Amino acid sequence: FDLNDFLEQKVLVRMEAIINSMTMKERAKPEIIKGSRKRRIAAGSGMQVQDVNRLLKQFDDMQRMMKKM
RNA sequence: GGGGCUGUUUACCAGGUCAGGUCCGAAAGGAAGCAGCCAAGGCAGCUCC
Repeated sequence: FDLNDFLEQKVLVRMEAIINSMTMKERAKPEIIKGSRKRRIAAGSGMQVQDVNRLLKQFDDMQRMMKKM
């Protein structure tokens, strides 16, 4: 379960935008997304870093709930 | 080394375009710009000077 999937699933538009600012690698293997990338991603989807963090936080919880069935 | 070809590779770090998103504006409209793609660079093979 990667960011490509979590994407399938008005505030959800802002979520898309954030994922649409990543690279194929960043989605497939999110854990490689540290400071520098976050910055690029935020500024890229007209967002702020915390919004990216929030998202990533969400995907995590979301993935977590997956690694439990 | 330079030209051409082909394969591969490259988040952001003054190329271009820029979906999505953002910014400014009452609006009409402007602005910056990630991914992508194009280009460009890297690692190589062929080839020409």
